[PDB]
Amino acid sequence: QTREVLDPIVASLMEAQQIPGMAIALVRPEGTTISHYGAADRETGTPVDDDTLFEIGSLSKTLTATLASLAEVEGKLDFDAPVSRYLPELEGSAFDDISGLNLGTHTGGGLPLFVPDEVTDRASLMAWYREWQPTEPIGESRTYSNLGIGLLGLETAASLDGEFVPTMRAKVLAPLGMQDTWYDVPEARMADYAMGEDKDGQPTRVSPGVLDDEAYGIKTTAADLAKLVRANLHLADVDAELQQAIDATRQGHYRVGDMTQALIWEQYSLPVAPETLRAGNGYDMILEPNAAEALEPPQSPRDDVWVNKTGSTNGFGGYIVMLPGKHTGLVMLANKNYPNDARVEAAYRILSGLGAI
Repeated sequence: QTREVLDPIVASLMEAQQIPGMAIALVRPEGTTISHYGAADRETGTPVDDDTLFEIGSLSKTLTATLASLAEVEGKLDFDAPVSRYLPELEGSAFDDISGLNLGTHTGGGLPLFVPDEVTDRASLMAWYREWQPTEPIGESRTYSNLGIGLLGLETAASLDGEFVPTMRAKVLAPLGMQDTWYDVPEARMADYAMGEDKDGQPTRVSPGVLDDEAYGIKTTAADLAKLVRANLHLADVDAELQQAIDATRQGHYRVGDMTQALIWEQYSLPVAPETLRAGNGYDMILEPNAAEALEPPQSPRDDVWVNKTGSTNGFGGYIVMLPGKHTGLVMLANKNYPNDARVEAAYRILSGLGAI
């Protein structure tokens, strides 16, 4: 059926990229198909199954974005407001002039990609935010940042008078039915925690770091992710306020060349050539600052677009594509950090093989 298009491509991908295991989820209007390939851990050879848990890296940011969007829908968070309104420990800093919307679109004034070594806890972090000097015109330039979305995670928790992880579980994960989604994987499920493989073939797992939960910390199953995707595609039964929150994550906020930056989500209009997608998910977009044009009346969720997000850790590589107009989406989790190029090619072949493009 569906699985005839998918199995040869995945096989080819895993062989070409030396991927121990993958878990894939295809979301269609007539149902969601889950598929498991290879081993959860190369050394032991344990198969990937329904319960297998994957690091999703920066894919976590879609969750963070969603919870931010819900606090907005509940009228507890204004995206246009200075971030210091909700984190008064940052009054007087650059964040009097930087908004939650900026942070959610990586247009917060040049905020760097990584958390500095100097920063080792909340106090030292807030301190650093207070000290930091913007290096790019706020709301005009895009630099992919963990400090940025990490801070939006903090701002959101503050505006909801709760702690991040429990709030996330209560307001987003539980209602979406995401019962296998963990920030800290419990001892009981450690057997189901896949082992990573880095690009030198060594086994890796993610270490704790500051802002990990907010920026890259989730471990989960392809099915659970498929619930988030199902909701974006209007294929799930979900609270009205939550469904508004999710939809707003897909609002166009900035034009960045061929890419439109939604709230975390990144999208390309259709039809789209793989090269556009390789470039948009490549070096010039991820690791350089890019001019960004504010879409002033925001722009509603589009039905003629390729929406995606990549995510990685040293040992895992995830990718999510959504076609809102075709009510189709794809989740590809792997326990190997393989190139974004390969992710884009695989996702593309798969989706045209099913005539969603």
